[PDB]
Amino acid sequence: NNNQIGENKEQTIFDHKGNVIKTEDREIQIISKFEEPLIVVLGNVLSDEECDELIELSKSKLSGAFLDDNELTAKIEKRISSIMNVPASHGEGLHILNYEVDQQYKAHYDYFAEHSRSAANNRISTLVMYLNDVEEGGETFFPKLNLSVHPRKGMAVYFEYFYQDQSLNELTLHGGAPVTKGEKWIATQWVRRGTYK
Amino acid sequence: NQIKEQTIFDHKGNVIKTEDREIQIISKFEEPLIVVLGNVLSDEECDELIELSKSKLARSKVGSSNDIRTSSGAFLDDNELTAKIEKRISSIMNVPASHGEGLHILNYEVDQQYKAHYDYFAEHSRSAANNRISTLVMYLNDVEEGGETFFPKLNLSVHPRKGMAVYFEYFYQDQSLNELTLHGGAPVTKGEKWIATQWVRRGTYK
Ligand SMILES: O=C(O)CCC(=O)C(=O)O
Ligand SMILES: O=C(O)CCC(=O)C(=O)O
Ligand SMILES: [K+]
Repeated sequence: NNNQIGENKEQTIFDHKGNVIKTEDREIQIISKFEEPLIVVLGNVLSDEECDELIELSKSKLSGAFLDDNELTAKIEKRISSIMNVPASHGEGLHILNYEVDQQYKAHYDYFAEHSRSAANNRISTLVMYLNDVEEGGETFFPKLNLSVHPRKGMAVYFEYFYQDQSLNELTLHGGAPVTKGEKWIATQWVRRGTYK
Repeated sequence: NQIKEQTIFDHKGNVIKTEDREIQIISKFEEPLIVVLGNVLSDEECDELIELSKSKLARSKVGSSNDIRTSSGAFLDDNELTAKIEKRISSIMNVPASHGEGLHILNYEVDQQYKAHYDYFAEHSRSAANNRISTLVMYLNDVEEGGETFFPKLNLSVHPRKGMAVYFEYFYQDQSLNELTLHGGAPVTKGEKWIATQWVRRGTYK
C-alpha cells in the first residue's frame, strides 16, 4: 500500500507491455507510441500476400466497402482482436478503401456524436492497415497533435478514443493526406464498445 | 498571401533514396522534428557492427557493469563497413558525413538505462564551438521488453526494432524547441539492447 507514484493517467484499452504483441499466428511489432491520446505505430501486422488478397477481394466486389466474411477475413480479424485487446465480435469488419491520385480523406473523428443512434454502441478504437506502398503522399495525419504516420505495406496505425476526458478523444481528429503519386490501399477495423456482429 | 522554422531534414515523401539503400519514412512528429525510419541497416550490417564494437576497431568498451554515462560505449575507427554506413546516414541526415562523429556503439544490459538528456552541448563549453545539430539512433538488435527511446516533454516513445532508427534535430532558433528534444533510453527489462548513434556537427568534424 505504497505512496502515489507519478501522475494519475486514464487507463487505455490497448495495454500491451513490451515491444511485441504475440498473436496466435503472427508476432506484431510495437514501433512507436504517442502516449495520450494513445496512438501506436505497429509493424508486421499483415503479410504481403494477405495485403494482396484483401485488395483482390475488394476489387471483385466493386468511399470504400466492407469485405464479405470468409476464412481470410476471420483470420485477420482474430489477429486484429489480439492487437486491439477487444473481441473480434466488436469490430465492424475489414473495410477496404482505395485512394487514387489527388484523393484524400479530410480530417474527422471516427466515433459518433452522442446524439445519434449509432452512439448507443459507439466506436472506441480504430486500426488502419496499409495494404500497399504509396509512391508519395497518403500519410495518416493527426492535425491537433502534429503527428503523421506514413503508409508502409504491412504496417498499421492504432488509436483509441474511449477516454473519460472528452478533450482527449477530440485530440484524435485525423485524416488521410492526399496521394500525390501512385495509389493507396488500406483496411480499417473500427471497434465498438459492445458486440456488433 | 502567407499560408515554422525550417529543418535540416527536409525530405519529401515516403522514402529516402541513398547511394545503396531506400530508407522508409515511417512516422513524423513535426516540431521539434522526430522521424522514425525503416530499412536503415540490414540484419547483417547490424550484426557486424555489434561484432566490430568488441574488436580492436573500437576505441573503448561498449558494455558496462545502472545509469549509462558519456564514457559508456565506443566509437568505431574507420573501415569499409563503417564508411559505407556513414555515407548512407549522411543522405538521411542531409549533412555531409565529415560532420558526423562516427558510429558510436552502446550496449545496455538488464536494468541499465540512459537518463534523459540533451545531445547538444552547453553554449559555455569548448564543444559548442562546433555544436551538435542532430542525432540518428539505430537499433542493432531486438529488445523483448523496455529499451524505448523516450522524449518525456513530448510524451512520445520509439521502441527498439532491429534495422530501424529514430532521427531528431535541435538546430532551431527558438531555444525552447531544442529543449523539447530531451530524451533518454528507458531501462531494458528483458534481454539486451544494442544501438549505433551518429551525432552530427554544424561544421566539419573529421
Ligand atoms: O487513409 C487514411 O490514412 C486514414 C483512414 C481513416 O481515416 C479510416 O479508415 O477510418
Ligand atoms: O538508447 C537510446 O534509445 C537513446 C540513446 C541516446 O540518447 C544517444 O545515443 O544519444
Ligand atoms: K560514449
